[PDB]
Amino acid sequence: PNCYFPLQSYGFRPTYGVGHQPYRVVVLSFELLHAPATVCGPKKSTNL
Amino acid sequence: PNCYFPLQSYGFRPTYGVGHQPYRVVVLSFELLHAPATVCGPKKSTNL
Repeated sequence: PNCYFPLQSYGFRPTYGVGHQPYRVVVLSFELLHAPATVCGPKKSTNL
Repeated sequence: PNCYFPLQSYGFRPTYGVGHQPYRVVVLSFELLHAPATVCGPKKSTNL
């Protein structure tokens, strides 16, 4: 009582509703600044 | 494997959750241009 654990279980079972299903979320946080780039997508280099 | 059918079943049963219930959706796409009109609502024609 009135002394509660901060974190509770995210318990998952194969049979819930869609809103209760175990969604796997990953978030990609681009920077899009202008510092020397490292992760460039494909695109193929043409000549000069 | 890696050869997947584009379209999967929308299987419906009388017992799902509301988010999984068979919602019947119809959309009505008005044009609201100005070409000679055809679908005019009621409104009753008064005289001139």
